[PDB]
Amino acid sequence: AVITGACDKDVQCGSGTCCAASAWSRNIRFCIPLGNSGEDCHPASHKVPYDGKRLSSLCPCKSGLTCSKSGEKFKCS
Repeated sequence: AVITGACDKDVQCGSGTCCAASAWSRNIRFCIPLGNSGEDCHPASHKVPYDGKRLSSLCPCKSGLTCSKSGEKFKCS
C-alpha cells in the first residue's frame, strides 16, 4: 500500500505532532512535529488539535508556545 497520510485529525496523534502535510512534500500527512521556539508558524493555523481541516504544509506551534508575528511572518515564542 502507498503511504500518503497517517491521519487527518491531530486527535489521532498527540500534542506535539499534527496531521498536516510536510513542508518538503504534500504527500506526507503523518503525525509530524509542531513548530518550536523561533520556528515559523501560520497565523491561520489554530492550536493543535486543529479545530477543523486545513491542507497546510506546516504544523502550528507546539503545545505551550504562542504563534505571533516575529519578523516578516508569524513565529512560535
